[PDB]
Amino acid sequence: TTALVCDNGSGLVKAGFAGDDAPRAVFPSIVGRPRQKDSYVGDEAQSKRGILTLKYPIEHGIITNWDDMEKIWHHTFYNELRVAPEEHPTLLTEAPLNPKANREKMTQIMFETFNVPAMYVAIQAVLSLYASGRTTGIVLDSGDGVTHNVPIYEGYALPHAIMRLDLAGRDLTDYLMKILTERGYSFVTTAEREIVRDIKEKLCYVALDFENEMATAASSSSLEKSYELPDGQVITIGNERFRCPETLFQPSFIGMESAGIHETTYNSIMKCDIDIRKDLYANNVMSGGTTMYPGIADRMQKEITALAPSTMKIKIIAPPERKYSVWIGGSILASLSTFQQMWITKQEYDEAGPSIVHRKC
Ligand SMILES: Nc1ncnc2c1ncn2[C@@H]1O[C@H](COP(=O)(O)OP(=O)(O)OP(=O)(O)O)[C@@H](O)[C@H]1O
Ligand SMILES: [Ca+2]
Ligand SMILES: [Ca+2]
Repeated sequence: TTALVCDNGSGLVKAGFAGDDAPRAVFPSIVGRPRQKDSYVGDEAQSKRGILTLKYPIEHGIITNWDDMEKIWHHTFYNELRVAPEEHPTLLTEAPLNPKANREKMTQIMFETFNVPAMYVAIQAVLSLYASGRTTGIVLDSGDGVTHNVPIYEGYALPHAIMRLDLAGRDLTDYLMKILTERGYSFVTTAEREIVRDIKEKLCYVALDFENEMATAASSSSLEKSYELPDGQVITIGNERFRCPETLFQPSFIGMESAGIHETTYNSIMKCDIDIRKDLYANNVMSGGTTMYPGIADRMQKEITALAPSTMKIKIIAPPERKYSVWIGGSILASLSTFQQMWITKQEYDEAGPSIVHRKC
């Protein structure tokens, strides 16, 4: 045999076995060292954070710390999945526009450190598209650290048209802390950040129209929701519920001058060959945890419709599984009969070295 699928994100690792419906292990992408054992990984590092210095080896989707990434992978195999990686083909994921040296190092580590019999690296957005049951479309993938638009045709990403936006879930969490503090609460500490992340994931939503929603919130309590803090205090969340994710559509709310996600989607489509643009408009797939806000699909449909030609058929696909669709795509790909010739084998590695990844992946 059974292949392993490891989707390594800025915030969370999603890992499991090809053929499972969902990842067995989902844990924070963190390694902590004493300010016992020599290091801790994942939730244990999080729970023991008070006595550790934490490192986050994936930044904006890119692996930036190889010693700590090795610790994350080792923890995934040995602790979380209870597998010997030398016994399983292993499929890893990577960010769009991942540098060649980076994919080489991933490959080197899998074969030399973990002794895998075979491996493959796939682009996260491409896997998400596969999970949606198609090979052509444009993915908006938004996680904890980065957002990308990735147009894909007949299974392959179109690098010249990929858009990267360094605004994602962590920025939204921080903004929600800020605006709840402005309301008169105080959310400033590291523990309070975790609480506000929960508030964000439970109560936020994307308004179909920002102004209408602000007006409703100003003139009634109909949008207000209660939230109980760990210690039992009950607070009220009002327009913050939709003001937080509104930032995706209007990054200026946090002082970023970037185009919002509807505009980046349009701009990415317009970088592609005119002949495939209708295929992209008709197959906008949302992926990643920061696309989980209720209302986001209807809002994207509205905004893209306003930008596109009047005759254009537009469809937003926002699967309920989209927190884990990258992982699911890896699972179905690794399981597919026609994929089995595509693995990089140990022999292929021994006879080419790490740069085999550019040819095979
Ligand atoms: N229901 C929800 N509503 C809003 N945000 C959510 C929801 N569920 C999870 N998130 C957010 O999604 C992010 C995690 O998503 P994901 O696992 O896709 O990111 P990642 O792969 O770790 O990061 P990246 O793709 O940026 O490298 C977090 O910021 C989390 O708070
Ligand atoms: Ca991700
Ligand atoms: Ca702006």
